[PDB]
Amino acid sequence: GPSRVRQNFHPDSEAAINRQINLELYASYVYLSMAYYFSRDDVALNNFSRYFLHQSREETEHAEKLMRLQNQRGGRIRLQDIKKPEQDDWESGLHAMECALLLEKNVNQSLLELHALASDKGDPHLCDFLETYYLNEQVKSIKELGDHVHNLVKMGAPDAGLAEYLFDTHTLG
Amino acid sequence: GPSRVRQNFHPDSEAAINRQINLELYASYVYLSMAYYFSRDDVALNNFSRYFLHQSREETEHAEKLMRLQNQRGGRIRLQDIKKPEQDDWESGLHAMECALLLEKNVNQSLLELHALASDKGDPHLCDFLETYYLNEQVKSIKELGDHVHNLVKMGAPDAGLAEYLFDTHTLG
Amino acid sequence: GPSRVRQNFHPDSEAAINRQINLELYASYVYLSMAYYFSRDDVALNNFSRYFLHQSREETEHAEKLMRLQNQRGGRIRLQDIKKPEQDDWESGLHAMECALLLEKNVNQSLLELHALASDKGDPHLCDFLETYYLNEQVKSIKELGDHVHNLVKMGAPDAGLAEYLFDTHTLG
Amino acid sequence: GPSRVRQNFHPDSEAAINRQINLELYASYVYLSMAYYFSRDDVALNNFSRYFLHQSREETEHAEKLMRLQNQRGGRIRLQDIKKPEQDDWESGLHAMECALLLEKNVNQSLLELHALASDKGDPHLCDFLETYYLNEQVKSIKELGDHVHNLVKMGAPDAGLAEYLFDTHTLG
Amino acid sequence: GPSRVRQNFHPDSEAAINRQINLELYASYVYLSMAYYFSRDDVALNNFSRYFLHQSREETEHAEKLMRLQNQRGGRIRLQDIKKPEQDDWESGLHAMECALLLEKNVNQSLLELHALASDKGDPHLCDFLETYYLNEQVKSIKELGDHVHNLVKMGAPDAGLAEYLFDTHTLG
Amino acid sequence: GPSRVRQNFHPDSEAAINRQINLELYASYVYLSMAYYFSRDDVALNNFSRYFLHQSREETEHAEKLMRLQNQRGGRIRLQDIKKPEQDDWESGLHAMECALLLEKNVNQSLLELHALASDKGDPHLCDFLETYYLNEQVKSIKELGDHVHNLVKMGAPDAGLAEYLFDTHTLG
Ligand SMILES: [Cl-]
Ligand SMILES: [Cl-]
Ligand SMILES: [Cl-]
Ligand SMILES: [Cl-]
Ligand SMILES: [Cl-]
Ligand SMILES: [Cl-]
Ligand SMILES: [Cl-]
Ligand SMILES: [Cl-]
Ligand SMILES: [Cl-]
Ligand SMILES: [Cl-]
Ligand SMILES: [Cl-]
Ligand SMILES: [Cl-]
Ligand SMILES: [Cl-]
Ligand SMILES: [Cl-]
Ligand SMILES: [Cl-]
Ligand SMILES: [Cl-]
Ligand SMILES: [Cl-]
Ligand SMILES: [Cl-]
Ligand SMILES: [Cl-]
Ligand SMILES: [Cl-]
Ligand SMILES: [Cl-]
Ligand SMILES: [Cl-]
Ligand SMILES: [Cl-]
Ligand SMILES: [Cl-]
Ligand SMILES: [Cl-]
Ligand SMILES: [Cl-]
Ligand SMILES: [Cl-]
Ligand SMILES: [Cl-]
Ligand SMILES: [Cl-]
Ligand SMILES: [Cl-]
Ligand SMILES: [Cl-]
Ligand SMILES: [Fe+2]
Ligand SMILES: [Fe+2]
Ligand SMILES: [Fe+2]
Ligand SMILES: [Fe+2]
Ligand SMILES: [Fe+2]
Ligand SMILES: [Fe+2]
Ligand SMILES: [Fe+2]
Ligand SMILES: [Fe+2]
Ligand SMILES: [Fe+2]
Ligand SMILES: [Fe+2]
Ligand SMILES: [Fe+2]
Ligand SMILES: [Fe+2]
Ligand SMILES: [Fe+2]
Ligand SMILES: [Fe+2]
Ligand SMILES: [Fe+2]
Ligand SMILES: [Fe+2]
Ligand SMILES: [Fe+2]
Ligand SMILES: [Fe+2]
Ligand SMILES: [Fe+2]
Ligand SMILES: [Fe+2]
Ligand SMILES: [Fe+2]
Ligand SMILES: [Fe+2]
Ligand SMILES: [Fe+2]
Ligand SMILES: [Fe+2]
Ligand SMILES: [Fe+2]
Ligand SMILES: [Fe+2]
Ligand SMILES: [Fe+2]
Ligand SMILES: [Fe+2]
Ligand SMILES: [Fe+2]
Ligand SMILES: [Fe+2]
Ligand SMILES: [Fe+2]
Ligand SMILES: [Fe+2]
Ligand SMILES: [Fe+2]
Ligand SMILES: [Fe+2]
Ligand SMILES: [Fe+2]
Ligand SMILES: [Fe+2]
Ligand SMILES: [Fe+2]
Ligand SMILES: [Fe+2]
Ligand SMILES: [Fe+2]
Ligand SMILES: [Fe+2]
Ligand SMILES: [Fe+2]
Ligand SMILES: [Fe+2]
Ligand SMILES: [Fe+2]
Ligand SMILES: [Fe+2]
Ligand SMILES: [Mg+2]
Ligand SMILES: [Mg+2]
Ligand SMILES: [Mg+2]
Ligand SMILES: [Mg+2]
Ligand SMILES: [Mg+2]
Ligand SMILES: [Mg+2]
Repeated sequence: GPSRVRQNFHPDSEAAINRQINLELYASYVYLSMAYYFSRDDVALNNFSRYFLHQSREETEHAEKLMRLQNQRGGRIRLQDIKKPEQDDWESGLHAMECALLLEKNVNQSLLELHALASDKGDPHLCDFLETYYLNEQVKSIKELGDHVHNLVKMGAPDAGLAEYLFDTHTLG
Repeated sequence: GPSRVRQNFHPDSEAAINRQINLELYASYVYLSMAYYFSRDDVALNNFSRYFLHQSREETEHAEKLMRLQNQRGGRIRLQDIKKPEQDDWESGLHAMECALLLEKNVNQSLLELHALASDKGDPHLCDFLETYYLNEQVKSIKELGDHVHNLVKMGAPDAGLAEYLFDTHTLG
Repeated sequence: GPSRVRQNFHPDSEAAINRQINLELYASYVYLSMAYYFSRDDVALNNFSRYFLHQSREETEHAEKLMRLQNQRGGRIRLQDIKKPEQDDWESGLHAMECALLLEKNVNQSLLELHALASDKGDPHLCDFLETYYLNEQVKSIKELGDHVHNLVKMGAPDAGLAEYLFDTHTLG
Repeated sequence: GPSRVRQNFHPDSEAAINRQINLELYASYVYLSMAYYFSRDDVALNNFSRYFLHQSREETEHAEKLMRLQNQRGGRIRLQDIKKPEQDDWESGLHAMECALLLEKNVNQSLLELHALASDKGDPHLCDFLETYYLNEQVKSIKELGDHVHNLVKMGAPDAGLAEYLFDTHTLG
Repeated sequence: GPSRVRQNFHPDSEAAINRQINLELYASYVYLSMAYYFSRDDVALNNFSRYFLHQSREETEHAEKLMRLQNQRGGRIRLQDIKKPEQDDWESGLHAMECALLLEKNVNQSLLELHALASDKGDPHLCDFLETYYLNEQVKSIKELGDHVHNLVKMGAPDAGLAEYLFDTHTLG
Repeated sequence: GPSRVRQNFHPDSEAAINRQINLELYASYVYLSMAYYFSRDDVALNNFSRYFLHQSREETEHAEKLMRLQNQRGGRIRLQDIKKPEQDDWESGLHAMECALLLEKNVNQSLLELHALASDKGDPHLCDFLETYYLNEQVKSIKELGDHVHNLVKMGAPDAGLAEYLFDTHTLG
């Protein structure tokens, strides 16, 4: 108290990073839920399942990088409960993709708020960290999900019998 | 309703598997907390950190295998909040190992209760699943942690200045 | 309207990116003009030609990266006419290098203005994009052209009979 | 004045080659526009995008070969503005293919007019150049685009939800 | 006067970069002093020596990158005397590590001040340069030294006879 | 006091070695200054820059070997400030080479004085060390610089426009 490493690291930034860690862990859990929805016997879209599982693992990596940042800067990780996702039944491939797009935009907004706080506190290391490892990746993820939503809508998902199947086998395959 | 795949799968077993999924996810989170405790600048035992991180990832795999089992048998995954661990500050290498041993025994007791329920419901597939993938692994984990606790105690942890350092560098290295 | 991907992306930034796309395409065209000046039978400096052709292709890549950014962020590309360069006859190796240096400084000033707008609009993704892919590259290009102008001046270009020839064969070779 | 290389090269041919250079650069720009239309989040047909990008680059190569011809024969390149394409929004995969077919026929007509001028001026080198590098390539391009238009029409583009998607993934993939 | 390359480069930034060059050269010299302290016959901790020598060489690289930046931006390097370190006798492995941690924090503070000046002068190229090559590296160095100080303190350095020896042979080996 | 290793090592020799360490570090700094003079945008002789940078690194190695000798013999390194070089602007390739030749002769004279002291104190180990690692290397360096000065003078440096450029590209390339 303080850490022998701590420098130019505001307590508000430390707290905001703890909040972001929880949100990335929550996102990981939402994608985990989606992954195992798509491997139900009455859904059986294995490539949607693999897509969401990969996204889940990426979110865990994002959480871990923030935990490492907390330690690097001499802050103290404070974990909270990881809330369950809003649904177990994700209804359709299109619905899951739409929910994932909304989740990614919400996480993006949180990251932009974190960056604005880091700017306000004159913490260029934290600003650079978010820019280098988070902001670019979030924009790419949002774009990819937007693309997938568009194709599924155009193809006639969820009601058109062939749309999610063909998307599963071509795009996600 | 029911699943076209469901057979000899009691609703109580389905619910018990959902409870076990939550407990494995909780264990994953406890070990994640421990991993990042050991990479604090004022702890700095990197091999303890890597040990706990590996345990965290194993618990996620255990959770996922149960989720796959739920789908295979035609049950429906129902996720709940993942409670935060009991501590962020795990005090010492020995304390963390002792807490991990207790956690593993508690998870073991839950698995034995699950096996007893599966037996009572005449579900040999579920009994076999727990025996093949869980019970053996739990006994090995408990034994390993017992071994680590013993050596740390004998070496004079946590107060002896060299004990956790030497254990970090030899056994966990 | 708006794009399902669009977030924190101001219309002024979208318009400024369209202006920058046109300027990079214009730069590509200036360097293309220079490349084919140096392969005239009455100029015949093949390494100057290859140097400018490479610069032309780089500018097209810079334009394309901005077009991709526009799509990633949910803006809409709006192309305009690519104005012809100021000259077809670039007079000499030194003159071409001096014109290229001026062009690069002018494009740099535009990029700095874009960055200032992105800052004003609180768009750290766009700020990071320009910093990562544009600002560094522009400074290196300006420095390289400054170096080439200096050596050509010192060597006695354009009037000294051996200067552009020797520069063509050593530095650009 | 004249070039020490110039021989049997009529001023009208020199001017016509400059006009053709501009038209090939214009075609390159139309295909560039189309490429980035197909990577919009609300179009998201990546293989259409890659197809048009490849066509764009080919047109630049066609422009460059004419610029090299101008220099080889001792003419002087005179560049003009590259007009923006007729649209930024290309409406659909089928519409883009139909516009590309029309563009290729228009460029073909220009090349045939160039060949007729070269014939009239008794310039067999220029006639041979167009025959060897242009006329054959144009016929193949027109045929390919005709084939793609036919399949898209037959499949029910643009309104049939699966047609452009399936064409993107099979033919252009 | 000014450099033909200079653009958006304030004289205060140029002077601040010259000051930072001197500080990095000074840090290189402090670590050089420490390296050869640890190879004294009455200290003889070869891995501490190699650790500090490596840090010395890194600081020279940091100085050189700033010198290159000065030239890239058209500023003029102005070198000053490199002051001798505060000690020749660094007392112990722990003391050296503590002095190195303080040095790194002091250099970090200078870099943050440089970044704040670059921000104030609207120099995003210089801001990006410090973020990309300096700020991240400084945080990692401070964290590593904090970790080493902690382990040496816990192990009972400097008075405990085995602590620096065991640290030399395990962590730095 | 004395070192358990010290034998036949006079205090005057120990002090003279400390003086020589400072002079080699000073030479390293002069060559560093020269290296970055040659990469200025208004000098831009990259091979002169690389030549001087290599010489700088060699001088650091010479300093380090003396520091190791001090430790080997049980003397104590005492560092002093490294004075800045006499110039930041080195005027021309020829001027830099002439200044480097003078520096090398001055360092040589210091080494000969050190050898004479070692002889006077009956220290054949120190005499052998200077002969084996220093005297030969100094003579070769002086000869190389003499050769470079001669060619630059003969070629008409610094005023002849092609001389330093051609020397940069042939001899130093
Ligand atoms: Cl702080
Ligand atoms: Cl909570
Ligand atoms: Cl800041
Ligand atoms: Cl898609
Ligand atoms: Cl849509
Ligand atoms: Cl059943
Ligand atoms: Cl709960
Ligand atoms: Cl049974
Ligand atoms: Cl053990
Ligand atoms: Cl015990
Ligand atoms: Cl040991
Ligand atoms: Cl927006
Ligand atoms: Cl216009
Ligand atoms: Cl911002
Ligand atoms: Cl140059
Ligand atoms: Cl000049
Ligand atoms: Cl003619
Ligand atoms: Cl026009
Ligand atoms: Cl003919
Ligand atoms: Cl086809
Ligand atoms: Cl048809
Ligand atoms: Cl300026
Ligand atoms: Cl001073
Ligand atoms: Cl700025
Ligand atoms: Cl450590
Ligand atoms: Cl401590
Ligand atoms: Cl003695
Ligand atoms: Cl002094
Ligand atoms: Cl002797
Ligand atoms: Cl020579
Ligand atoms: Cl001479
Ligand atoms: Fe992803
Ligand atoms: Fe990843
Ligand atoms: Fe990945
Ligand atoms: Fe994330
Ligand atoms: Fe709840
Ligand atoms: Fe995400
Ligand atoms: Fe930045
Ligand atoms: Fe394990
Ligand atoms: Fe495993
Ligand atoms: Fe394992
Ligand atoms: Fe487990
Ligand atoms: Fe709670
Ligand atoms: Fe476990
Ligand atoms: Fe059994
Ligand atoms: Fe059994
Ligand atoms: Fe370039
Ligand atoms: Fe490139
Ligand atoms: Fe390149
Ligand atoms: Fe550019
Ligand atoms: Fe005009
Ligand atoms: Fe450029
Ligand atoms: Fe920034
Ligand atoms: Fe030559
Ligand atoms: Fe083609
Ligand atoms: Fe081609
Ligand atoms: Fe091709
Ligand atoms: Fe063409
Ligand atoms: Fe127009
Ligand atoms: Fe074409
Ligand atoms: Fe380091
Ligand atoms: Fe390095
Ligand atoms: Fe390194
Ligand atoms: Fe440094
Ligand atoms: Fe002093
Ligand atoms: Fe440092
Ligand atoms: Fe950055
Ligand atoms: Fe050991
Ligand atoms: Fe040398
Ligand atoms: Fe050497
Ligand atoms: Fe060497
Ligand atoms: Fe030397
Ligand atoms: Fe002085
Ligand atoms: Fe020397
Ligand atoms: Fe000898
Ligand atoms: Mg939250
Ligand atoms: Mg429970
Ligand atoms: Mg413009
Ligand atoms: Mg036309
Ligand atoms: Mg200072
Ligand atoms: Mg001296």
